[PDB]
Amino acid sequence: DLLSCLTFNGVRNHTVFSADSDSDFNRFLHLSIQNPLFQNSLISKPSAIILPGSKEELSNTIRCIRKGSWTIRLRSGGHSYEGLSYTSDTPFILIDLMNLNRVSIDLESETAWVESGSTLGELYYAITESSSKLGFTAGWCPTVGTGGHISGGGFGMMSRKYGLAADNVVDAILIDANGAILDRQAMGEDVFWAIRGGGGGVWGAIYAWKIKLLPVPEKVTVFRVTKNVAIDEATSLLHKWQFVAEELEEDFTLSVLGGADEKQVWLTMLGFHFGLKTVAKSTFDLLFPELGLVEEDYLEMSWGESFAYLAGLETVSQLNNRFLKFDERAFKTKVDLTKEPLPSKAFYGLLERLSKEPNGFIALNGFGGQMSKISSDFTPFPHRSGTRLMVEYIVAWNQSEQKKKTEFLDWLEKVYEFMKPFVSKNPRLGYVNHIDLDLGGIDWGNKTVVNNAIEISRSWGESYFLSNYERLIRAKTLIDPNNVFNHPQSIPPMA
Ligand SMILES: *Cc1cc2c(nc3c(=O)[nH]c(=O)nc-3n2C[C@H](O)[C@H](O)[C@H](O)COP(=O)(O)OP(=O)(O)OC[C@H]2O[C@@H](n3cnc4c(N)ncnc43)[C@H](O)[C@@H]2O)c(*)c1C
Ligand SMILES: *[C@@H]1O[C@H](CO)[C@@H](O[C@@H]2O[C@H](CO)[C@@H](O[C@@H]3O[C@H](CO)[C@@H](O)[C@H](O)[C@@H]3O)[C@H](O)[C@H]2NC(C)=O)[C@H](O)[C@H]1NC(C)=O
Ligand SMILES: COc1cc2c(cc1O)[C@@H]1Cc3ccc(OC)c(O)c3CN1CC2
Ligand SMILES: *[C@@H]1O[C@H](CO)[C@@H](O)[C@H](O)[C@H]1NC(C)=O
Ligand SMILES: [Mg+2]
Repeated sequence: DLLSCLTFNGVRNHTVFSADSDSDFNRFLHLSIQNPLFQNSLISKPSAIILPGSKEELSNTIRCIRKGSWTIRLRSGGHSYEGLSYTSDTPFILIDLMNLNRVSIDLESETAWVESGSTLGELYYAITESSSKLGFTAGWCPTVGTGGHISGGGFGMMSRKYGLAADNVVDAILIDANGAILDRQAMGEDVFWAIRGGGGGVWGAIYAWKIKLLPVPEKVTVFRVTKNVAIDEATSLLHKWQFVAEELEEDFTLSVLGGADEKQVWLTMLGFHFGLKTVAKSTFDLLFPELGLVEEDYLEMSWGESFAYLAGLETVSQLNNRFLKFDERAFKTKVDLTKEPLPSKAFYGLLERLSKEPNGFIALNGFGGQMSKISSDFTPFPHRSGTRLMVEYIVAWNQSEQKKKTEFLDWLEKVYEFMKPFVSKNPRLGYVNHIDLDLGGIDWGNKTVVNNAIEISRSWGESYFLSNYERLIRAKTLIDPNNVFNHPQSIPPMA
C-alpha cells in the first residue's frame, strides 16, 4: 500500500479519498482550489492527498508513489488556470505543498531561500518585515504560489526594472523522479536553466528557490485610479497608453485593468515609480497628461505597502494570509503578446465587446525596459526585445451566474478571434504561466500520440518558448527521462 510505504519512511500527513461531502479529505482538496471552474462534483478527484513537511518527506513521498501506478500532481498555490495541479484523467496522488511555506531571509547576502509552498504574499511580507530597502520582482496576485509561478517565469509590476521572478533565481533544490535532492550544482546548468521558466509539473518537485533580493527605495510612489469614461476617450487613452507604457524608463510602470457596461467604460490605471512623487508626477504630466491625474492620486509608501495597495489589499498584513479570498469567481482567461502597435480600432472593438459583457475584463502590461535587455535565451521565457505588450482577456462569474457559463466562454472565444490580426502571429505567442489547453494536449496513455509527441507538442511549446523549445526537451530527457512529471502540455522527453 502507498500508505504503508509513506509510514515506513516517516511521512504521516496524508488523507485518502472520502465520499463524505465534508470529510477532511474534501476540506484539504478544496482549500487551495483557486479557480471554482474546477471545483464541481464531476471533476476528477485525487485518490489521496499528501502534505510533506520537509524536503526529506517530499523525497520519500515521490519514492513511494513510484512503487505504485499513480500520476503525481504537485500543488503549491493552486492558481493553475486549467486546474492542472489537482486534476488528472488518470488516477492520481495530490502532493500539496502548503506546509512547505518557510521563507528564510539572509540579510548578509541579500538572498532568500523560499520553500515552494510559499505564496507571493507570504514572500513579500517576509521581505518587508526584514528590511525597508529590499524587494522582489514577481506577480501581482498575492495568493499565487511560488512553486508554479517561478517555475513558469513570473511577471509583475517591477518586471520592467528587474525582469521575471525566474530571472532572479540563483539556486534551487529540485527533488527528481527518484527522490534525489539536487541543488544547482547537482542538477547541472541545463536543468537549472529549464526550471527557471520552463513550466511547473515537468522537471520534478521544486522544494525551494534561492532568490536574489533586489534594492528598493524606502519610499516608492504608486497610484490606483479608476477613470469612468465613454468609449471615445477610453479608446484614445488605451491607444496612447501602449506607447507610454513600453517607452517609460525602467523606474516606472503603468498598467491597466479595464472593463465596461454599455456606455460606461472603466479603466483602472496602476502606476509604480521607483522613487518620490515629485518625479513621478512630473513624468506623467509630461508623457500622459490625458490621464488627468492630480497630486492627491500619487501616494508615497514602502515597497511592501505598494504591492499590497496595487493589488487592492487592506494592509501589508493581508499579504501573509494565503487563504484570504482574493477573487472567488470561476474564470477562463486567454493572453496575447504583441510585436506591432495596436491600431486604435483594435482597442475600440475590444471596448465594444467589453461593453456587451460586464463580466469580462482586460489586463494590459507593457514590456520594454529590462525585459528588452535580457536575452531571449537567458531563461526559457523568450519574449524579450521586440515584445511590446502583454494583453490578458478574462471572463469571470459567481455561482449564481453559472447558467451563463457557455455564453461567457463564447464571448471570450470571440474576443480572442477578434484580436487575431493585431497580435503576434506565426506563431501566436503565449506564456506558460497562462497555460491554455485550447492549444491542444497530449494523452500520455495514447501510444500513437506519444510516438509523435515532439511534433504534436510544438503547437503550444513554440508559442510558450519559441527557439528555447529544443533545449527544454534536452533538459527534460536528462532530468526526467521516464516522464514521471507530466500533464497535457508538459515538455516531452526523447524516446
Ligand atoms: C490565480 C492567479 C494567477 C495569476 C495571477 N497574477 C499573475 C501575475 O501577476 N503574473 C504572472 O506571471 N502570473 C499570474 N497568475 C498566473 C500564475 O503565475 C500561474 O497560475 C502560476 O503557475 C500559479 O502557480 P501556483 O499558484 O503555485 O499554482 P499551482 O496550480 O499549484 O501550480 C501550477 C503548475 O505548477 C506545478 N507546480 C506547483 N508547485 C510546484 C513545485 N513546487 N515544483 C514543480 N512544479 C510545481 C503544478 O503541478 C502545476 O502544473 C493572479 C491570480 C489571481
Ligand atoms: C497536516 O497538515 C495540515 C495543514 O497544515 C495540518 O492542519 C493544521 O494543523 C494546525 C496545527 O494544529 C492548525 O493550527 C491551528 O488551527 C487552530 C484552528 O483550527 C487554531 O486554534 C490554532 O491557533 C492554529 O491556527 C491548522 O488550523 C491546520 N490547518 C488546516 C488547514 O487544517 C495537520 O495538523 C497535519 N496533519 C497531521 C496528521 O500532521
Ligand atoms: C479570477 O480573477 C482574476 C484573474 C486574474 C487576475 C485577477 C483576477 O481577479 C489578474 C488581474 C491582473 C491585474 C493586473 C495585472 O498586471 C498589472 C495583471 O497581470 C493581472 C493578471 N490577472 C490574471 C488573471
Ligand atoms: C489516440 O489519439 C488519437 C488522436 O487524438 C485518437 O484519434 C485515437 O482514438 C487514440 N487512440 C487510442 C487507442 O486511444
Ligand atoms: Mg459529513
